[PDB]
Amino acid sequence: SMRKSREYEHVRRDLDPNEVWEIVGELGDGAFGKVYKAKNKETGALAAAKVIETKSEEELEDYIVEIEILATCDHPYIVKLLGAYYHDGKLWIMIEFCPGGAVDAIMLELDRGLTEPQIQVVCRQMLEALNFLHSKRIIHRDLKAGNVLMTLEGDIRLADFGVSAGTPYWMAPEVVMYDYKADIWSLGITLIEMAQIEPPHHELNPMRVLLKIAKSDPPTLLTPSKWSVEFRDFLKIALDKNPETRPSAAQLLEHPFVSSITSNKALRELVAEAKAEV
Ligand SMILES: CN1CCN(C(=O)c2cccc(NC(=O)Nc3ccc(N(C)c4ccnc(Nc5ccc(CS(C)(=O)=O)cc5)n4)cc3)c2)CC1
Ligand SMILES: [Cl-]
Ligand SMILES: [Cl-]
Ligand SMILES: [Cl-]
Ligand SMILES: [Cl-]
Repeated sequence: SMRKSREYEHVRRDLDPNEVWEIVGELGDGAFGKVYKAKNKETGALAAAKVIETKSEEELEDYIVEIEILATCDHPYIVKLLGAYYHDGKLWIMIEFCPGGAVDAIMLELDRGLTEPQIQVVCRQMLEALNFLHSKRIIHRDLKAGNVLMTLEGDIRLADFGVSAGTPYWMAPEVVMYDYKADIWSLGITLIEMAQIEPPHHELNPMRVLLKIAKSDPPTLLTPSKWSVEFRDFLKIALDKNPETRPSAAQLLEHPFVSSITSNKALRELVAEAKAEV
């Protein structure tokens, strides 16, 4: 019969990752597996290792397609794939360690939302990340505060996949009832999440969230007077229920809320603060 290649440039087989990487801690433990912190035995370089016991060869294949997609995302605000291993029934995904951790974990630690200037840098950097992915025909499909990882320098790295610190709060109304516009809606939801710690409809019975997205007007900030006219306008247009009229990432990058954002300082200070509290 016609057959598929199992040779991929970014997946190495029959090599024990544990000969190359030392596990020095745990960063997360999701439904798909643990994420470890790892240190390279030869160089001391740091990585996140996401480790999955893949059941089916179909599953393995789906994941590897995603790894190979990530391998082509060379952008300064997207996590950097080192590479992957498949060993002993375990798929290891190695990413360049972002030591600041995830924005929502930072919010929960400090028990507060981001200032608007912090939200401005994250929004700006996310849109650049998105504009890049969409132009390579990549839909992210997984945007939320839990996917925004932080470096010490104060830049984001957008994670292809992440876990909140799974009710689908960020789902686009078109998907509720595959196109780049759905990522824009989820960005909008993510910004409210960063403004208010929790995304809209956090209080509801999770069984009602999708219903509520479908029937409701788009969500708005809870205390509008706390936020600039720019920010409220950005949300208004990003959170358009009609994907046709919803603006692209390219169009959003020219919105006054982010068009002038050139410095990461606001965010750099947030990571510094969260570093002292731990
Ligand atoms: C829909 N399905 C579900 C099943 N599915 C997959 O499973 C899947 C399939 C193929 C590819 C991938 N890609 C990845 O797995 N990428 C990846 C992305 C990010 C990281 N992490 C977590 C990284 C990366 C870098 N740095 C950190 N720093 C860090 C430091 C400290 C703290 C702690 S704190 C301070 O408390 O927040 C946390 C983090 N974490 C690891 C791996 C996933 C595919 C789609
Ligand atoms: Cl590697
Ligand atoms: Cl409802
Ligand atoms: Cl405006
Ligand atoms: Cl688009």
